[PDB]
Amino acid sequence: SEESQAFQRQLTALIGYDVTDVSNVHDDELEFTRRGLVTPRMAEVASRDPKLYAMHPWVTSKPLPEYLWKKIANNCIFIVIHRSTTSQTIKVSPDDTPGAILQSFFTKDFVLRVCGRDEYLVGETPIKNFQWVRHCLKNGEEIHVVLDTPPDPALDEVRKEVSLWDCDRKFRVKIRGIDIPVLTVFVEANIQHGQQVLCQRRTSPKPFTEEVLWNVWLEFSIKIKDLPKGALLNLQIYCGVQLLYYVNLLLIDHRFLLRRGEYVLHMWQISGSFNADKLTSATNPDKENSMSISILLIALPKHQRAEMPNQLRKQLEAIIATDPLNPLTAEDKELLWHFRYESLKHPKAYPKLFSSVKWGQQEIVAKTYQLLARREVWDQSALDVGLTMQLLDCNFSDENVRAIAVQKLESLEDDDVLHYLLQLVQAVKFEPYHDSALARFLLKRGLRNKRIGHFLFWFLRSEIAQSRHYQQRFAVILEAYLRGCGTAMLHDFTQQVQVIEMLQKVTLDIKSLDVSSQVISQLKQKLENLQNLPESFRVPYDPGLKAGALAIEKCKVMASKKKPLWLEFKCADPTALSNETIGIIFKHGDDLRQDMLILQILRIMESIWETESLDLCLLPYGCISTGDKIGMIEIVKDATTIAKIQQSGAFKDEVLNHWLKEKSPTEEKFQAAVERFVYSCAGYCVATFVLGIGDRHNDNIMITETGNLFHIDFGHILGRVPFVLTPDFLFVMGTSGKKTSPHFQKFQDICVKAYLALRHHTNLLIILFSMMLMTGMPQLTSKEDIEYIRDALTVGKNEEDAKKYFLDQIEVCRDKGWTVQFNWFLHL
Amino acid sequence: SEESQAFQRQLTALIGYDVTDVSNVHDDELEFTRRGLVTPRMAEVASRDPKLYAMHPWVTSKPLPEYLWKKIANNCIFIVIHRSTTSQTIKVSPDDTPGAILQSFFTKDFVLRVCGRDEYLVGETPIKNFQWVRHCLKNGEEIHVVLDTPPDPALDEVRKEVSLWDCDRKFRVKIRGIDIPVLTVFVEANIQHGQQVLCQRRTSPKPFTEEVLWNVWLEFSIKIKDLPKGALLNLQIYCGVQLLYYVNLLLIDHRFLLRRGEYVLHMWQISGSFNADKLTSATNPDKENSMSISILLIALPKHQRAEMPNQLRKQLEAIIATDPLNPLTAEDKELLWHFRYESLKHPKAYPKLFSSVKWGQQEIVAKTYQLLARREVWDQSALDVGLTMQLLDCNFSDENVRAIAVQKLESLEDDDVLHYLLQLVQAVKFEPYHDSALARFLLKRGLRNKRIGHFLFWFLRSEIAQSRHYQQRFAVILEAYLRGCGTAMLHDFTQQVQVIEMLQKVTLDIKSLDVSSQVISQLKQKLENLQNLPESFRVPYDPGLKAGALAIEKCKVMASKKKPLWLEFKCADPTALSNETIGIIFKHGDDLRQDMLILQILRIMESIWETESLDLCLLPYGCISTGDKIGMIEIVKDATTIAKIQQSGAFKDEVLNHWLKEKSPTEEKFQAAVERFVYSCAGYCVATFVLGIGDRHNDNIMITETGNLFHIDFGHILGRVPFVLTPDFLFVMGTSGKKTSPHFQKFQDICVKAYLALRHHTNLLIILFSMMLMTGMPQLTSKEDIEYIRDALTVGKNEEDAKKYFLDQIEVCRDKGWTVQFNWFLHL
Ligand SMILES: COc1ncc(-c2ccc3nccc(-c4ccnnc4)c3c2)cc1NS(=O)(=O)c1ccc(F)cc1F
Ligand SMILES: COc1ncc(-c2ccc3nccc(-c4ccnnc4)c3c2)cc1NS(=O)(=O)c1ccc(F)cc1F
Repeated sequence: SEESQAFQRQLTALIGYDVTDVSNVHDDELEFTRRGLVTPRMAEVASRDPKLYAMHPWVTSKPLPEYLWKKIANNCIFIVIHRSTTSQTIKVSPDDTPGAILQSFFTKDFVLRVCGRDEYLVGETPIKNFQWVRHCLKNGEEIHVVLDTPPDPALDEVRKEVSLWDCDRKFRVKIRGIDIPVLTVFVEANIQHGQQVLCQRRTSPKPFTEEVLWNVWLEFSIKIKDLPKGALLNLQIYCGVQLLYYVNLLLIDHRFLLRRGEYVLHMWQISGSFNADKLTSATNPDKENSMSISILLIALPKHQRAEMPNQLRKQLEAIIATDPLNPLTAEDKELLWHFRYESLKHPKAYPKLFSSVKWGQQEIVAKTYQLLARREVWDQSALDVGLTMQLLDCNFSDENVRAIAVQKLESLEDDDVLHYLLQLVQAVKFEPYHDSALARFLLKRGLRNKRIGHFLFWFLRSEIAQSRHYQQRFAVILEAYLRGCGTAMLHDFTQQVQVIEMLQKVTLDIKSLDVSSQVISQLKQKLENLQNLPESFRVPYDPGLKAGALAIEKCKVMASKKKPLWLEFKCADPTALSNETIGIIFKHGDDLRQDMLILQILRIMESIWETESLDLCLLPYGCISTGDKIGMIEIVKDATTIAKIQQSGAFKDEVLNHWLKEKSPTEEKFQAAVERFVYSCAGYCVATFVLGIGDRHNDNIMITETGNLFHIDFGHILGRVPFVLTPDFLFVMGTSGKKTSPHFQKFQDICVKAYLALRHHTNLLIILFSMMLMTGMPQLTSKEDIEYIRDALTVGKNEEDAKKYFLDQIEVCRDKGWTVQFNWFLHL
Repeated sequence: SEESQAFQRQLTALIGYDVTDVSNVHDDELEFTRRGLVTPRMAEVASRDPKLYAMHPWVTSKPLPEYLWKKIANNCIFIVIHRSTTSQTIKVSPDDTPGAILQSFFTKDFVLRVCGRDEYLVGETPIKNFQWVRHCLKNGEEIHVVLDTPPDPALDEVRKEVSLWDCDRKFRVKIRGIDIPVLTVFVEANIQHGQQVLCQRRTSPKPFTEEVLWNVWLEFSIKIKDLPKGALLNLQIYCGVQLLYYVNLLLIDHRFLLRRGEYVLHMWQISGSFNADKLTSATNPDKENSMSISILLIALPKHQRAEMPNQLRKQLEAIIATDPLNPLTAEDKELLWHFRYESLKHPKAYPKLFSSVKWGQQEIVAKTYQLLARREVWDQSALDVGLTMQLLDCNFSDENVRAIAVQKLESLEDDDVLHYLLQLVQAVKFEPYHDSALARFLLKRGLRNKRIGHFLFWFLRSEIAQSRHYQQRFAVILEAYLRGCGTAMLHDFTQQVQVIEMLQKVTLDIKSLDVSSQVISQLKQKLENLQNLPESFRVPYDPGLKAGALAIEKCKVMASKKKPLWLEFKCADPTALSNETIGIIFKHGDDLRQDMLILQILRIMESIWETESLDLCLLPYGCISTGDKIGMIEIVKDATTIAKIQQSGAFKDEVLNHWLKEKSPTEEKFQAAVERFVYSCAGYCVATFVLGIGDRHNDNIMITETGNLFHIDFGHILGRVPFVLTPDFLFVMGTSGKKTSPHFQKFQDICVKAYLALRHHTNLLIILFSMMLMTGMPQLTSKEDIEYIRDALTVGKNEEDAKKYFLDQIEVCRDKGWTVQFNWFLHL
């Protein structure tokens, strides 16, 4: 067709990559996946509710936090409904539905929409179970909604559309040669399966030149029939010993066919590390410069007790109780496997049990499938996200194992998927094949809910624009989502990408030119030209918010070396309750993906703290990676850095407390800010400690006028003191040197409650941390790196040792005063 | 009948107890056993060869020892056949049969009989495989046989002849009271099974008087259906804590009936010890004085894999490799039981595996029987006597387990049964029931071979006359044997018992009267009266030898406090090659049973040494226990004590070497005596060390004129230096203080070869030692007692540490010289 052309081109433009381009594939897997994904797409689209999809209510089934209760006077919540010019304040009960609310208003068709936002309070859900309502309560804000007409669902219209088990020969592969357009070397051939090296063979070392031939058959010890679905041929080049290049080939393809024939693979260049890029089946796109290797190489079929000696059960339980990062000895595996049927009665033994499987033996793999067939304890088990995540990491290449993980994820409510979306999108990198159950799950949940969909779009598009290793795979999944999300979101994404693309250019043109008066007249000039750009666009980190017109006079070039744009937008929603502008930092030169991850962990940390009636007042500002080393960041209102305050490398102790009094008009407020400070401070001390990012210079720590403390720029320290608890912070709590005070004792108490809380989720955090390092920090992918968090969470320790451990830390910060901040200033 | 009367009375007179007397039984088990034993008796009698039974060839299938080879010149052995007055020396080949020999003699009906002995060289056996022939060779004696006529087999004529598994109630027993014709006390009720206490209940303590009543029901935790065949109700009385009396009752009888009703049991008096008397089901016969207990109390039915984790197989093998006296932890048992089918592939795991059985659970016991049903590795296994003995000790009460032990014993040749007869007879004490497979086995093997039979008679009769705990059981078995052994042996036993009974009296009458001239005229007088006594009788420790007339002039009263008779007899066989008299010590006042055991171990030690081409020249003189604290001992010819030599408490170093020169007429002989001394010395050092009986006073060590050293009186030290290696012994080897010599180096070498040899039979010796202490040393029955031999045999050590261990010992003896012998003299 012709309209399909100017539509596939639109898709490409949103995606940022051409899913038709076949200049870099050695098979048809990507294409097959495009087709395969049609069914799940159409299934979800066809069975989605029109009205609920249009309005996308943001709700939760969780209980209302205790601290959120202590803010409700006599089971009454006031809801101010605005019609056109007027407004009526109403008594509502937390337990009643919006439907009810409306009928109790007509006494003194339509649907309640949050004022100045694309957020609807609608559906058969208690007003208390709406996130927006919980947000207002938390901040002590007033709940304002307008009486508008339901969005026309027609705007969400979707456009019209020999057996392997018989070959007993040893596997072998011929290494022809290696070529590079521009020391001795050898090629190493590994047959891997989920980080496990099944078998390995090397070549003879040969003088390294622009072309090295071998023409040798490498015969492995593994029989062709013992090859597992998902096994990689891992080709690596060493020089003399150090790894220079690598590349991977799936030995069994997406149709269960053994791999056969001639291959010239373009390899990746290197910069025992656990980097997820090392696993990719994709070949390097840069054919011109890249090193390449030449190799020369039946379908896989499908599958269809004495009481334990007490001491063995003790040993088994001991093992199952260890942490995810706890290494299994061959003795442990032999035991887990020998007693596999007992192990299966424990959902928590699963990650370790399937790590005890000899995937290199077709008979063992078969018995394993027989295990998963007696899947009743697992299927009936209460969803455990940390446990489910462990089955989705780099240590599992089997699609049935990984599939029972995704199966458990289906019970997640939209609110929880949002909590784990980013890390789930990242976990797609550990999938052997492009079309996996995990991928389909992401796709289905994005199509079912606009909010998840919106972030799915930016998480994918973020990876596609800066990950050559995985962009092809991600681009296909993004396409499947764009073809089912609907006409209105398409138009919205189109608008958002256009705006960002325009703001990118300006950022680049301003950069190539400290902050002079000329560079300022050029920022203002370029902005004036652009504004003369969509009349409105959604904010990617806060999609309910629509930004509109620029406030050029408030725009500027910040004073860092990266010359970030500080932008200010008017809210395009007239029904907005304020004139406060939307503040967006636009930054080029950094890979903001790592920040997104840290911030997202912080959000997960807060929910853990909520399940324990705790609110450490963190501030995970919005941060979205939009392209190659560019992105945008939420400007937190009324905020100033701790360094700028002191600046008013000398440091004063009272200066901070002074600054709060100044900004608090009354005493009730100063005291409430001094509380906020104590909570937000403890929140960031505990958080940063766990994530090993506490030792920051105070230039990187900020504070709101209402006393809310919060760290910033988490990529900088990922690119001694356990955390920043400096005198000025302590002074606010009212303490000097060897002393104590009503707040300091409070602060000490919140920490230990925060700390011990997190430790109740050791495994979930260990897995999330491990995965964060393998998919976002190609630099921080060492064994000793990952195992930092085990120490920081005092694994194995009881709550007394742990408590006394953290307190010792808090002391280290005091005994060291300004010593570390002072060094941090010294410019050597 | 009437002839049966004067024949049952004869049996009683041989037995030394009336198997008809029912004045001491609470059931009919003994009687039932008398009847039960008829079949095995008649089976063996009916199927025994007349001629071979009459002549009882003493043969062996073992190879001729290497040292026995080096005594055969050019495959020729000379055999001097005597007819009447003449004699012909003949060339014979070691490999040819006696049948052959005869045909090679008529050239230059009948049967060859050793001169002056009831010993025949007959049958289809190589002349080399006759023990007599091996004896002559060993001693360098000349083989003299006479051509006599075959013994008439007619002389061997034999005279003409609710279910338990349904009762689910807890077992209980009522303790009425305790009575004694002549502090507080209580009764303790144990349900035991093979030294294992299944369940235990006590009474309330009550003031100890001549009659104490309780009238209380003791309810145990064990269900009636879980009671194992062979379980004992073990009633014990404690005073305040110390055990005073005990008695046992089989809870399930010989017909598989549960025990029911009223019992008054007469209990045994005491003198955590492992005494075999404590296990007896017999009641005390001394009704007049003995303490007794009153108690008040359905038939037992009959019965009809993932590879091991390497580490578990390692652990299992580790366990199975330990020694018999090595204690199993509950962890070990749980493992052996969990992996019972693997354990069954190892005959050596058997003792430990059946010690890992919960006999107190009818379901476990049942599975165990299912194990023994897959008895193929065991049944095909090469006979291991030590292993078979472990299944017959105090730790096994189950008749099926114990029965597979006796089954393995059937493959023993007569020569080997003789080696183990004594300890097998003792092991009958560990049998729960009177009619056991072990008992039948003994009976069958005694009836099949006259020599075994002869010793069977004296071993039984020894126990019957000094063991009230087991005499009833033993007396029944003896009766079964006497009714099938034949008319000639009956007459012989009759003769032997008469002689001994006469010699006993004289010993008693002489005792009640140092050595005066009057007591001498009274010994001679009493002997003169007796001789005016069978004209001939067999020597119980050497049955082939027939003693006849006394040599009164050589008779005397030895100079010990026990006033033993030193007797001298003429050999009643005219065809004897000498005029040397038979020398027999007749001793009253000692329990000679312990000696018999030690000596018998020494004999077992020599056979072990033979299987390793070694001959340490021990001298296990004959010693038979004939009655209550009486017995007889072989006088070793041309022998004098080491003390009497020195006496010629001062000690001289050369005196011993001097004594040898004196007695050796030539130099060739002195040198051959100095060799004999070095071997016999090392033999006794190693032996005594292992049995913890080395530290003897030299009054208890003797030497033959041909240099053969040998210890005596082994009951004395069972009633510091590791062994007697005194200067005088070392001088003979040619050494003084810090020195060495051709012999000393030799002696050191033989020891280590002797020692390491025995260690190859650690288990066999440990079991034999353990059993020797539990059936013969009521005094030496402690845990630390039994486990002495583990240390002396350096269990677990390799042959280097062991070798260097023994050498250190040999040194201890030198560094201490006469120090210990000197103290041994000091009369404090
Ligand atoms: C990705 O790294 C970042 N992470 C976070 C932020 C960030 C986020 C939210 C905010 N809300 C309010 C105010 C500010 C603000 C304004 C002016 N001065 N300071 C902070 C603010 C900054 C910026 C960056 N990048 S950055 O702007 O170059 C930069 C880097 C390091 C540094 F210490 C300072 C920086 F300004
Ligand atoms: C059961 O205890 C024994 N074990 C063994 C023998 C025994 C055995 C064989 C023999 N062959 C030849 C010569 C003698 C012999 C003659 C004279 N003097 N000494 C030994 C000899 C002794 C005796 C006893 N009992 S004993 O005769 O009372 C006795 C006890 C301790 C003691 F040192 C001395 C004793 F003479």
